[PDB]
Formats: sequence, C-alpha cells, structure tokens
Amino acid sequence: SGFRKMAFPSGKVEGCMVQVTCGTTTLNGLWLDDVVYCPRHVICTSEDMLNPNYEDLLIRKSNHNFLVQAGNVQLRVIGHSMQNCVLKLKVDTANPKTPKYKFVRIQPGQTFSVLACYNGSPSGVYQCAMRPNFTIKGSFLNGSCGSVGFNIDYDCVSFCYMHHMELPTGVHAGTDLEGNFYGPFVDRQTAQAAGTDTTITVNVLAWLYAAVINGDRWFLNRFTTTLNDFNLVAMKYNYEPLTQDHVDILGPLSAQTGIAVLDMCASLKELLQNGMNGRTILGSALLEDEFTPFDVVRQCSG
Amino acid sequence: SGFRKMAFPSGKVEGCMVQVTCGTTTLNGLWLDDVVYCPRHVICTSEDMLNPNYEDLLIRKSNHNFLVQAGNVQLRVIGHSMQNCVLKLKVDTANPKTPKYKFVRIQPGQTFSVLACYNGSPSGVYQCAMRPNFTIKGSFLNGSCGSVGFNIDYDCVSFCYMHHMELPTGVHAGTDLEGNFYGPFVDRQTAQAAGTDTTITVNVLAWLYAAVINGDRWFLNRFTTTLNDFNLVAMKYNYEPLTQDHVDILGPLSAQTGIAVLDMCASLKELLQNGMNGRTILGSALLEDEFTPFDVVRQCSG
Ligand SMILES: *[C@@](O)(C(=O)NCc1ccccc1)[C@H](C[C@@H]1CCCNC1=O)NC(=O)[C@H](Cc1ccc(F)cc1)NC(=O)c1cc2ccccc2o1
Ligand SMILES: *[C@@](O)(C(=O)NCc1ccccc1)[C@H](C[C@@H]1CCCNC1=O)NC(=O)[C@H](Cc1ccc(F)cc1)NC(=O)c1cc2ccccc2o1
Repeated sequence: SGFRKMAFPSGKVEGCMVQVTCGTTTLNGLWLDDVVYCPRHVICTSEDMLNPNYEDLLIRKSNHNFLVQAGNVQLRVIGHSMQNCVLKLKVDTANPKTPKYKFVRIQPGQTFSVLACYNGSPSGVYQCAMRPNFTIKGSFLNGSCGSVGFNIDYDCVSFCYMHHMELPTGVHAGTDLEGNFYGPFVDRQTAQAAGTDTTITVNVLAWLYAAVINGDRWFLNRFTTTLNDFNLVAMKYNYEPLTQDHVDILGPLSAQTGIAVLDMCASLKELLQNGMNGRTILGSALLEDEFTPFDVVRQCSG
Repeated sequence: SGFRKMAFPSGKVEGCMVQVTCGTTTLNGLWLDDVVYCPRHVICTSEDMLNPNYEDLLIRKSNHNFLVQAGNVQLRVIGHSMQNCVLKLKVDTANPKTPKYKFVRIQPGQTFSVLACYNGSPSGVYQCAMRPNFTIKGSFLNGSCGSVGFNIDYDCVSFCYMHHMELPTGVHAGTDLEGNFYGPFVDRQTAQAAGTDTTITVNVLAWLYAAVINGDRWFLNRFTTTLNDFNLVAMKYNYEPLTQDHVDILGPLSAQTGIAVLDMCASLKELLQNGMNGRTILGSALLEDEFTPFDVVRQCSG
C-alpha cells in the first residue's frame, strides 16, 4: 500500500555525469560511450547571450578549449560538433559505465525523473512531468545546466531532457538529448515566457484510480458522463481535452478497479464542480496530475 | 528556483541490493563488505508468524538453508547470526561496490530516502519522514521487505531504515540496520496499530522558509508570538511542541530570510487558525512537514 511521487533509481545515470568547462563557464555533461553531451551555451559569455550566433562562436573554439572532468580524471577532447542546441564533445575514452540507453523526445503530459547535478556531481533525484506548455516545474539552481531527465525500462535508460534555463516564473526549459527545445524557447536572452498552462486530465484520472486501488473511494458517485459533456466541464476548468486514446490508455486501470473510465470522469467532474470540502486524496488537497497511467500501474499493486 | 520532494541519488545503495531466500520466503538484503543484512522473518513460514520464537527457529537452520543472489551470481553463505530483528549472513565475497557507509538510528521528524526493491532489484526512489508515531508513509508492496532507507553525506551513506511490515492503516514499520524497531512494534502477527500521529512543527516552519526563499511571502504577517502561546495553538491542532532546540536549528534559515523564527511561528499560527483560503504554498494546499531544516538548506539557493 501507499502512493509516492517515485523517481527511477538514478545509479545508471549517476555513472554518466561529468563536468564541462569552457572559458569561465562550467556546467554538467552526459558521457555516453566516447561522447559528452552538454548545452551549447557552455561556449557563451554572459554578453554573448543577448544575440548569439552559435556557429560563429563555435568556429572560434578548438578541442583544447574544452575541459571535461569525470570524477578526478581529466578527459581529453578529440572532436567537437554542434547538433541543434547541444554540443557533442568526442573524448578519447569510452565511458565504461555506459548503460544501455536511448534518446527519446517525449510528449507533454509524460513524466520523467530528473537527476539534479552541480559540477558533474549528482545532488538529488525527483520526478516531474512535461507540462502542456512545455515547461517543467523543476528544482534547479545556478550550475544545474546539463542535468538530465530520463525514464528507465528494463535496464535501458531513455534520456528525454537536458536542462538549459529558468524562465521568469521560476519554471524550467530545456531540450531533448538531440538539442531540440521543448516548446517555443530559444537559447538567447529574450522576453520569452511560459505560455498559459493546463492540467493533464488523463493523469488526474490515473491518480484517482491509484486512490481507489489503495482503498479510497469517497469521491466516487453513481453517475456517468459522456466524453463530450465531460470535456465541456474540463474546458471550463482549464483541464486538457480528454481523447478516446486517453480513454483506451486508461483501460487497464478501469479493468482492475471495475470503474468505467467515463464513470471516473463523472467523479472528476463532481470534484471540479464542488471541490474537496476539506478532504484529501492520497494525502493531497489538490488534484494531482504528475502521474501517468503507466506510473500508476508500475507503482500500484495489481 | 523551485522546490521538490528530492531523494538522494540512489546509485551507491543500488550496488548493495541482493535477494535472500529461505524455504519459500524471498526478500531483499543489503550486501556490505562480506555481510548481507535482511529481516529475520525471512526464516518464517506464515504459520510461524503467529507466535514465533526466532532463536528456536534459527537454531534449526544451517548456512546452506540461505540462498543469496546478487544479480546473476549466487553468493555462498559461510556464517549466520541474529542481531535483534535482523539476520546477518556472512558470505564468502566482499561486495566490491561497498560505499563508505554508517548505520544510524534516526529521531522522529528526520527524513530519508527509500530505495524500493523487489527480488534484489531496485524499482524506485522516494523521500519520506519518520513520523512522530514511528511509522513511515511509504509505498511498499509484497516482496519489498528488506528495502532500505538512507541519507547521503559527502559520499558516506548513512543507512537508517530497513522495511519489515505494513500496519492495518497502510503505513509502514521497520527497524534500524541493527534490527531495532522504530516504535513499539514487533515482528509477530498481533493487533498492533499505529498510534495517533502529530504534525512535525519544526519541519512545517522550515518549509515556510523554503517558500519565502523561493519568493512567496503571502502568508507572512506583522505579528510575533511567544513560544508558549505558539505551543498552546500547536497543541490545539495536533502539532508537535516546538522546542528552543528547534528554534536554534531554524537559526540559519531565519538569518538568510531576515524573518525571526517566532515571527514565522506567528505566520503558522495564523495559517492554522484561518486555513489557506484557496491559496497554495510551493504548489501544496496542505502544510507540508516532510522537509527538515537541513533539507531546505541543501535544496534551496543560499
Ligand atoms: C545553467 O547552469 C548555466 O548554463 N550557467 C552558465 C551560463 C549562464 C549564463 C551565460 C552563459 C553560461 C543555468 C541554470 C539556471 C540558473 C538560474 C537558476 N536556475 C537555473 O536553471 N542556466 C542559466 O543561467 C541561463 C543561461 C541562458 C541565458 C539565456 C538563454 F536564452 C538561455 C540560457 N540563464 C537563466 O536560466 C536565467 C534566469 C534568469 C532570471 C533573470 C535574469 C536572467 C536569467 O537567466
Ligand atoms: C515483506 O516483503 C515480506 O517479508 N514478505 C515475506 C513474508 C510474509 C509473511 C511471513 C513470512 C515472510 C512484506 C511487505 C508487506 C507486504 C504487504 C504489502 N506491503 C508491505 O510492506 N511484509 C509482510 O508480508 C509482513 C510479514 C510480517 C507479519 C507479521 C509481523 F508481525 C511482521 C512481519 N506482513 C505484513 O506486512 C502484513 C500486512 C497485513 C494486512 C493484513 C493481514 C496480514 C498482513 O500482513
């Protein structure tokens, strides 16, 4: 029993964190086989960030301008290239701790673990979701750039996020491991801001099923809803539209609990309309949306 | 910016998890140097649990009754002994991945990371606190016994919890790594239950300071309180008494924010008396008590 915001064990990713220095800028990199991946703004001064031309800035660098440190060992850079907003430093040593791994670009609403790191040294691990507005509500300080987000499946690490910057509302933006930003963001100082966000409906419904699995039913009711009428209420509360695909994905949890998906939707509609009236669900007084249907199945009893 | 329920990176503990089997009972063990630590009820059948005499049960076992598996390698047991409620199996191989480590018995209100494991295989990592009633609100299924809780300090792992059982309210009980239960619990099937719990006041106050550090001040007020009058209100709301030691411990956060501890107490008193009125703090609609003052300092900007 019990339900916690669980991250994946971080050891396979710990063995890949290094530190990268260019000039006076130091950040983290990800060392897989003989390549080190890090944010390309490692080559930037602070004045460069106003309007940088990274091709121009990078053509002025050589291999020896990059200092890569893995624990107490310096790693020699023997090539460098840029791919979108990530720099790839080829080093002369393949990481002996490289896990089986993939690079994946995730969809909004998907969750992943973040291994927060400073100076190539992991400091903590936590779970978060890619918001519908393509930010994440992380916990990141100065020096955390190059920290990565990942999922683990049967010993294969799927890396999905590398950290680049903090937006003015305190939420975070970054790229996939091929350097493409999530959302409209760019790596130059501009007036860019997080767009309006929405709640991830299919995740809220998964977490209500987690609550039932863990023995809590107080929020259920005898009603059902059509998908259309549910979405009318969802739109009103800044929830994402629920699709038939979402309903299909919630199939397995529905079957385990005996609660039809559209019946759980009628429950959520009632919770949105009346609030919780001083009650909690799984120890929360807010409707939680950072658990996917897959997360619930993985963590909960069958 | 940002504030997350952060666990320690789990890699150093991942390298220590093994599986232990006795008869038809399999659970997890902790392999450090040439010793494997696991719950002593690994030697029990289900009928043994009604009134077990573990000395009697253990005297009937030999080394070869214990099967220890580390990854794909069987580990040969060459001695066994019991220390309180933990069994110590001496194996013929020292774990080459043993971290620098300590065993610590923690106080209620302290937090730690849990590495949930099944069949010697880590499945997830999360943060929790030892409640005042000496339970933890974990996330544990069948097979999770022997999973451990830990803190990490400068590469030294301080193990503080090994998981033994789930109580009827769905909260969890276990021991330190020397086999002594937290709380009044025992490893035999009885009508034991979690006692009444309280909220960890010094932790709530730490988290209010985290909120201020992260730029949220809406709950502050111009008032102060005496420690005595605060504790009168705390007692009324099932909060733990706040001590002068707690106030001293909150010193550094007080100094960083410029908010005297007793002024933050007046803020908490106002929050307890009026509620939040639909507002949130650090993304929570409840007052959070699973962050110690040390956790806040570690995670937050200075
Ligand atoms: C990274 O660790 C990092 O890259 N530091 C090195 C660096 C900084 C500036 C120029 C070159 C190299 C930073 C992590 C941030 C730090 C703040 C707290 N939380 C974090 O996640 N990332 C940064 O410092 C970026 C650099 C950047 C600037 C512009 C851009 F388009 C892309 C990247 N800056 C910010 O994240 C940030 C937040 C903020 C608030 C107010 C004013 C400026 C500002 O920058
Ligand atoms: C462990 O993984 C474990 O040790 N399994 C092996 C085992 C079970 C029974 C007898 C001998 C060996 C279990 C983890 C629990 C499992 C349930 C879900 N969440 C968990 O954390 N621990 C157990 O199964 C204990 C065994 C035990 C029994 C009595 C005792 F005093 C101490 C330990 N049992 C329970 O945790 C538990 C919960 C529960 C509810 C209702 C009826 C019985 C019952 O037992």
